[PDB]
Amino acid sequence: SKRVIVIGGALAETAFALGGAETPRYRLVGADTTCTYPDAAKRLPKVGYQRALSAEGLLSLRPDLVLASAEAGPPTAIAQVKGAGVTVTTFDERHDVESVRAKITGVAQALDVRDAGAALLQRFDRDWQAARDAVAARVPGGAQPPRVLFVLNHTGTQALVAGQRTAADAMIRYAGARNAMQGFDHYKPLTTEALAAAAPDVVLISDEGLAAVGGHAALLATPGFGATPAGRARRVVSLDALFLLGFGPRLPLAVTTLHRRLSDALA
Ligand code: HEM
Repeated sequence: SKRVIVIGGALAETAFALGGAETPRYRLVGADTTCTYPDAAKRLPKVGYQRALSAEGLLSLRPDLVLASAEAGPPTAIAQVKGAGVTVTTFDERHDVESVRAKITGVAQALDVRDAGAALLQRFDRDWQAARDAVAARVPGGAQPPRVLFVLNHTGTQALVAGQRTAADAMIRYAGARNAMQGFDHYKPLTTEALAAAAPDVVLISDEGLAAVGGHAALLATPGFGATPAGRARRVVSLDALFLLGFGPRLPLAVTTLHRRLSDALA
């Protein structure tokens, strides 16, 4: 009965896994375009994109409650939605396990399925221990931690690269590798010099980013890749964007999948 909109794919994932989607107290009525999992989230109508929201886009679905990533914005749109008397409950994006725990627990609370939350949390904590043990047992590539560059270019308009304090940086480290980009936070444009300075062994990119530019050959013919080990060896790994970067209940499997795929590419 209370109308809910979720902003941030991980939060929608959590909401659905928890059976919080269609209950007598809370109905999920919309989401942003990062909400692609599970299939029920695909079906929700969309308000826009997490980081380029319009207040009207959100408000046209008449929400009573918004569950929102701390990275949702711009800030004026979030503030306009609160100013419209809508409750907005915000979740941190600290890119660690505590962040996912707070999503599981916080979404359970906001949606009033606390018990399903405790069961998912417990199951998550055990999967996570299994993921960490599997990574600790083998450095991907068999030698030193490989240098991994993350390319962010979801729509193909502008290739960006990941520095520190990003989901990508955290995922790279969790998977037993090192971020080839060092010395700045967040994202900056991909340039020939940024590639040469980073000298990656592997290029990581989302499935969607890779397909937006036309595939592996288009990516590697980008000027500057030829001077990098990853470019000479044509080493490109891709995962679904939400799965890789979302910091949701599938974090353990994402970390293990990224670990496995880095190893395959390096052997
Ligand atoms: C100028 C355009 C865009 C910029 C600059 C951009 C920027 C970003 C950044 C900074 C992140 C977080 C990455 C990290 O922490 O490592 C991200 C995550 C993501 N973005 Fe975008 N983005 C753009 C467009 C899009 C569009 C159009 C979509 C989908 C239609 C998309 C889907 C995603 C997804 C699924 C994630 C990860 C999960 C999430 O954030 O909820 N982005 N984006």
